[PDB]
Amino acid sequence: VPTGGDDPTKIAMLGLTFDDVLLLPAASDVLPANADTSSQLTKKIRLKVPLVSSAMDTVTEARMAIAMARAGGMGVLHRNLPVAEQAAQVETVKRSGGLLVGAAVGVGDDAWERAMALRDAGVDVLVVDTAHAHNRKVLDMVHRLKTTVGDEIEVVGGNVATRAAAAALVEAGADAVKVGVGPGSICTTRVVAGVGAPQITAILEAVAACAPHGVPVIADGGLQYSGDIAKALAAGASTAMLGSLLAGTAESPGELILVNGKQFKSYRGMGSLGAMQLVPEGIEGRVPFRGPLSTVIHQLVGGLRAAMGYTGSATIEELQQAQFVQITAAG
Amino acid sequence: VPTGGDDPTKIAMLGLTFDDVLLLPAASDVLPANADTSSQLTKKIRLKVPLVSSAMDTVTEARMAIAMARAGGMGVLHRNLPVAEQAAQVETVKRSGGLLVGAAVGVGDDAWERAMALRDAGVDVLVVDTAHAHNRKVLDMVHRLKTTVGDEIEVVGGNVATRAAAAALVEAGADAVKVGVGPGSICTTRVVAGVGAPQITAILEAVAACAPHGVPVIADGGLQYSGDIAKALAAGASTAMLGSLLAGTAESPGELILVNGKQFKSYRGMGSLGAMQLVPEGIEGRVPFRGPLSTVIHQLVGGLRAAMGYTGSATIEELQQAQFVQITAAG
Amino acid sequence: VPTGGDDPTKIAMLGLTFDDVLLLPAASDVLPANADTSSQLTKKIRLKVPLVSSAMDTVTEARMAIAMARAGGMGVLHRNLPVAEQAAQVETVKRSGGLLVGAAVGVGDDAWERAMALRDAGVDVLVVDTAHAHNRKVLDMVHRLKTTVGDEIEVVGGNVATRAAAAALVEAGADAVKVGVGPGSICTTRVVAGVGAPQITAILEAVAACAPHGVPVIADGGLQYSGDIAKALAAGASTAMLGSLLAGTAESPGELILVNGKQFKSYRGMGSLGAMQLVPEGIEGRVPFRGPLSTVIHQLVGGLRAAMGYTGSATIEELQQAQFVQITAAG
Amino acid sequence: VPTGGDDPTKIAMLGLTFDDVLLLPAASDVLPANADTSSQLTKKIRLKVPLVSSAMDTVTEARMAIAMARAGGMGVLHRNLPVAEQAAQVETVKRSGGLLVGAAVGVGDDAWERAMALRDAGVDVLVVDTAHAHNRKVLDMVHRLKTTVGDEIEVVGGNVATRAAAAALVEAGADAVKVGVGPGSICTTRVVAGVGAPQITAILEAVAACAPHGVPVIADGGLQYSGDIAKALAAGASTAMLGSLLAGTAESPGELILVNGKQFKSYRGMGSLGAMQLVPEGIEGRVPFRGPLSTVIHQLVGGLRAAMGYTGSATIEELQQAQFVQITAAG
Ligand SMILES: O=C(Cc1ccc(F)cc1)N1CCN(S(=O)(=O)c2cccc3cnccc23)CC1
Ligand SMILES: O=C(Cc1ccc(F)cc1)N1CCN(S(=O)(=O)c2cccc3cnccc23)CC1
Ligand SMILES: O=C(Cc1ccc(F)cc1)N1CCN(S(=O)(=O)c2cccc3cnccc23)CC1
Ligand SMILES: O=C(Cc1ccc(F)cc1)N1CCN(S(=O)(=O)c2cccc3cnccc23)CC1
Ligand SMILES: O=c1[nH]cnc2c1ncn2[C@@H]1O[C@H](COP(=O)(O)O)[C@@H](O)[C@H]1O
Ligand SMILES: O=c1[nH]cnc2c1ncn2[C@@H]1O[C@H](COP(=O)(O)O)[C@@H](O)[C@H]1O
Ligand SMILES: O=c1[nH]cnc2c1ncn2[C@@H]1O[C@H](COP(=O)(O)O)[C@@H](O)[C@H]1O
Ligand SMILES: O=c1[nH]cnc2c1ncn2[C@@H]1O[C@H](COP(=O)(O)O)[C@@H](O)[C@H]1O
Repeated sequence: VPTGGDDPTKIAMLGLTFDDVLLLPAASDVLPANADTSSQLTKKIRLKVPLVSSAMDTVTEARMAIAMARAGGMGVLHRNLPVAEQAAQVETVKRSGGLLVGAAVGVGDDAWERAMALRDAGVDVLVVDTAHAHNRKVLDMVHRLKTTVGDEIEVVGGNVATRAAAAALVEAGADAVKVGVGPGSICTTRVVAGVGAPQITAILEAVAACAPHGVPVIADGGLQYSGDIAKALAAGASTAMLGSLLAGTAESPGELILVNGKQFKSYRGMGSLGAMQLVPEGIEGRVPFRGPLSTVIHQLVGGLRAAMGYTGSATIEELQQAQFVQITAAG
Repeated sequence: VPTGGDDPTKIAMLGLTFDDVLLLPAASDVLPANADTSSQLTKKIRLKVPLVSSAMDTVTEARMAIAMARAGGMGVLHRNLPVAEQAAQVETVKRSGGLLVGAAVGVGDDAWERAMALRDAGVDVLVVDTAHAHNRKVLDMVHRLKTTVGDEIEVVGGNVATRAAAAALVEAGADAVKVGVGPGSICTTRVVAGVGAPQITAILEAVAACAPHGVPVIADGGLQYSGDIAKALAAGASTAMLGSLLAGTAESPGELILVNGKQFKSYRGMGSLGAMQLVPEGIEGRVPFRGPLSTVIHQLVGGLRAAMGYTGSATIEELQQAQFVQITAAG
Repeated sequence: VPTGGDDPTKIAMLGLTFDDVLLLPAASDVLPANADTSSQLTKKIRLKVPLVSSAMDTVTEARMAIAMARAGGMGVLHRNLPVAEQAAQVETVKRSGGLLVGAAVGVGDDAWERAMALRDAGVDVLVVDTAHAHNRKVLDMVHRLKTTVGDEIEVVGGNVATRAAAAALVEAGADAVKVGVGPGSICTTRVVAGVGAPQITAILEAVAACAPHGVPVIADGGLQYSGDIAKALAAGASTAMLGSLLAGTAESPGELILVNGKQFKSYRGMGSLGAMQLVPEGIEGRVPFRGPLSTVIHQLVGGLRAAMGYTGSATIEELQQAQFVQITAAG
Repeated sequence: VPTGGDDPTKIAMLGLTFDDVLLLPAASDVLPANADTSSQLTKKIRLKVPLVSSAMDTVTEARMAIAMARAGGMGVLHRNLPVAEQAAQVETVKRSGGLLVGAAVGVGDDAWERAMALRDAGVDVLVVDTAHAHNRKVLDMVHRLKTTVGDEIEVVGGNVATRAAAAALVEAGADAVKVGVGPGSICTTRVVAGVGAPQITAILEAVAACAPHGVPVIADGGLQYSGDIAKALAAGASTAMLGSLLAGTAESPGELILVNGKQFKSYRGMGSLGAMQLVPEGIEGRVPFRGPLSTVIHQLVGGLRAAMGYTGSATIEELQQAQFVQITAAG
């Protein structure tokens, strides 16, 4: 074995991230303005725009959820607050029309009660929200939710970064599988634990387990540009979950901050000290202020549409079949 | 598959750019001063210097076209202006002697009328000027131009980045194929759409489709140094189209700009907000002022001549057979 | 041979360092708080935490050794001081309870006498401390120590970076093998001699020789983050030896230094001019002040525990079987 | 072909430079102080230290040549001056004892007369000094010199970067082959012409042609650290030629320069505008002042000795058999 030892499986794969690849143009009859951007969030739920906002307390509360749903995507309400308050935010969203909304739950002692209160509040999607879903406790929560409230509510499980973990969530009954262990912009899991999986490879692997069962994959974390959204979908994901790209918007929680004459908003990991209040796996940072959500989404979907034009993809289903070229450091 | 999934074709190639390769020296009887730098722009047109200026409104109007032709290359007049004005610029060039000149046309509703007005004005080369030529509308424009005015005018089609797209333009009747999707210095297609193809690989692939039909390939975009010109031709291109390298010259449109005691000129993508006036695929930037075009071309051709010396290439046709070494990040 | 010449063995391997790999998550029933972090330092000695402090005069004297042992690891006392003083530091550590302690010896003329004085002082571990242990003089010292005092004292040999060198130390009778030629943060061997071996590959190779003989491998040098500790153990090492990561602590020798309003401590290679007082193979630098050792170790072990959680490793022995993904420059 | 096209030979090799590799430690009985650093400069001339100074007018005139020879290496006098003056510098060196000295000649009209005047002056080594020796004019000069004065004078030919070019110089009668097209610190051939060959691969290839004929290879250009000297010799070179590493010394031509409170000396390519006084293939730069040559050489040889210690190489001939590990960008 060229990299050392006598075990070829010790280093199991070469992991690619978004920056490692570009989409290849292909024969096209598709105009960007006419591409169909709709896609499955879950087995049963189709969104008009394949984007969801991260379940983070500097990204998604009721205001962001309402704006995301109106833009044709969805928000996932964070769970770093009391149950009654999270459920009240679900009600606030439903009050603003027939708007789709999701909400995160953990697998702790109070997670079941949280889930039931969200259900009562009329939530459409429950996201079992962990750093590592390949675990009996997480798989049991997914299964029990699906068997109990699964007729009225779609259940998302995550996060995973391997084929076997995605397969386990599929077996548990997940309606969608969320992919991303370590790629987040505010993530320090890669330096603190030395654990992760570059996101293009993680998506390709999870899709290999999920697509043959008709389970959509949500690409979560590491998306820096609108082009990354196109790459993630081309890798086989059905939607993308955004934190950093949406934390700078007016609709996100938190105040404008002014440093050196420029405007910013705070953006922090749910595993940062500030969020948990210990061995943190996230930092507390800042992102440039970007203005209204509607305008950010327009530009993000605009980029996706351009990609669909270049690749001849009339639908997201066709984009999931596009090809990549791998690029070097120079590129 | 080591990079993920079960499909070996998902990541179809490893794409190299100019910085990924160097030309290998070979046995040489060629002195730089005596190398023959002439090359086919199209099937019928041979230039004394294998260089053309980009169809951009911060690079080529009549002044640049005249200077390029006198230097032994050619200018392609941009189309970001009314038809009558573009045609008037063609006439201005023809007024300055028997000078070759090209002009860009789109595939929009007014493109045909633009093309006919350019023809009337005495243009030598029409460039069907798009970001993605692998499209029925573009191929039809190429074909119809070639069948209508193809006896008196050479028709260039572009841009492409794959073998199949180059093949389609050849079948459509292109007299030359222009290569470059995403590599331009002012291009943001790679970050906005996540689409592109590193330029050495794009040239190698397009040449594989074009050379066996005797159709010359124009390498368009991403050339940063005179050495890149030699690499592009060695990859099989017959000419190179330059934007950034010529936007700093006296002959380009626009004014000198002074910032921090240094001189610059504005250089902007035709897909930038400022050019289109939306989801832009180019930026508005600046390049150092470089002085007279004649002098820039001298240095660029000087570098090419040196390369022909090192590789023993007496002609561009011989340079197209030179070999590369791939280098690493360290190199 | 693609990289040149006709000898495939000239470039014998592709060497990976910590930054080249990530740990892959796997099926897990392990909570970080419940993972067992104990591991063999030597054939006979098991530590509660798999960490030892470097034998450097800006890292480990009696104070650091006491604190390391109390934290469940061990200190190795440097040998850049007279024999009587090093032995007095061993006695100082033993005075503070039944605390494990190690001490470095060279292979010079006075090394044997140093070793015997340390033995008299009650040292638990002798570390034959060289830059290159694949040498008859070093192997003889290891063997003679093991045959003379080997019943009461464990003998560590190092450093090595190849399978054959590790094999030689095993044959000589080493109770543990220390791995690292060139990777230290303060090391200039790679630029001065052009010699080294990236540390993940060096560990994989040394482990291939040491594990089948039940000899533990100590990963020494190049660890920058707590995540690197997890990677090193996953590569097959049984413990990690830390210099830079512990030189910033209160317990390390030396004074606080203030530059530009920030606090630092001096950290220098034992091959630096200042340490030797010539062709130095280390620099004299500074590291940020990090506070109490206890707190640094808590965070380092915290990261390791997280990794054990992600990988489903209940023990270090299980972590040594985890898998990697190789990442690119982009990742 | 993964990188494009249908020709596997288009991209003929993967070129490695010094930074791409490290020397692997091996079994050693060699102490650095006792290693034998002598090596063949040419078939007949053995130096005590395997180092020669570049034929550049900011590196080697009589003072540097005298100092190099006294240090056990050799200087090659530049040829950017009238014949009588170069010959007078040869005489000045011979006046300072039985000191070896070389001198550069071109292949121009006056090169033969230059060569004869150097011969009369008592030069030991003539270096046919070009950027590309794979050329009939250069090979003829080498041959004619060798047949005319070859009994009393050793003839070096260069530069080359390929096996075939090295083979041609061997056939022409070269007593040594100098390797390096494009790697020099002050070189812009790689950006101006797009031509070059990373130096480890160039050495491996040239050695494959030269060693079986007993012709020593001189590694010329790109050496930045003393460790690079060890790498070059391990790749199979018999000596290294240094420009930048010696241009900062007291013995080099030119004055001390003070900028921002630090001392520098000018260092310029022989293909720079200033040297030629056009399309330059070198820049005019500055290097830190390093003090006396004797001290620089001590440190450089010190590093080489350390490498010989780590690799168990008692002689340079043994070092030429050492092995490498290839490293990544991270390493
Ligand atoms: O409970 C723990 C500790 C733990 C848990 C299990 C395990 F297997 C190992 C360690 N954490 C730490 C990680 N987070 S997080 O906030 O940083 C996080 C949240 C959403 C997605 C993420 C994806 N990748 C990385 C982190 C992610 C959640 C809480
Ligand atoms: O019409 C569109 C949108 C579009 C069109 C089709 C398609 F398949 C996807 C998206 N554009 C956007 C791209 N440009 S451009 O000005 O930026 C451009 C111009 C010359 C060459 C280029 C090469 N690569 C990249 C851009 C290039 C042209 C207009
Ligand atoms: O005696 C020598 C010279 C020498 C010795 C043998 C040999 F094979 C070649 C050269 N040295 C120089 C290297 N050191 S060190 O202080 O820099 C050092 C100390 C702990 C571990 C290290 C790992 N890698 C690198 C250096 C290391 C020890 C003394
Ligand atoms: O005559 C020419 C032009 C030329 C000559 C032939 C050829 F095949 C192509 C171009 N030159 C330009 C290159 N130099 S140099 O001073 O820059 C130079 C000098 C020593 C070694 C070098 C190694 N690599 C690169 C440059 C080198 C010499 C003069
Ligand atoms: O503290 C943290 N550490 C690691 N990952 C986090 C943390 N907080 C949130 N995440 C994940 O990072 C995603 C957002 O990543 P981003 O869009 O690149 O900023 C979120 O959807 C989570 O999956
Ligand atoms: O706005 C843009 N986005 C992407 N490519 C552009 C744009 N405008 C011009 N181009 C292309 O970039 C080429 C010039 O690239 P450059 O020489 O690297 O600056 C032009 O010839 C076009 O093919
Ligand atoms: O001067 C030196 N040169 C090279 N390696 C050294 C030197 N001094 C100590 N070391 C080694 O570097 C290790 C610490 O590396 P670090 O933890 O990355 O700082 C030590 O345990 C030694 O093995
Ligand atoms: O102007 C130049 N352009 C390219 N190579 C040069 C030039 N001048 C000298 N050289 C070569 O560069 C070598 C020195 O390289 P350095 O030691 O890396 O600075 C010299 O021995 C020459 O072979």
